[PDB]
Amino acid sequence: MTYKLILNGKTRKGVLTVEAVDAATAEKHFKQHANDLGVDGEWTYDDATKTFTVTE
Ligand SMILES: [Cl-]
Ligand SMILES: [Cl-]
Ligand SMILES: [Zn+2]
Ligand SMILES: [Zn+2]
Repeated sequence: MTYKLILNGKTRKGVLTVEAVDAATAEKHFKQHANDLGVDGEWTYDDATKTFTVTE
């Protein structure tokens, strides 16, 4: 499925997407992104939209 990441960092904002066999495979992908972009935040997920948000 296609998942989405909303990055609500203080200094760095974005929306990323990735296709993954399951949410966890997708989420590990997106956490690596947030880590490499230096965005650390609280994580939440919305199932209906398949969209994670990282909030700094
Ligand atoms: Cl798919
Ligand atoms: Cl991506
Ligand atoms: Zn898929
Ligand atoms: Zn990616």
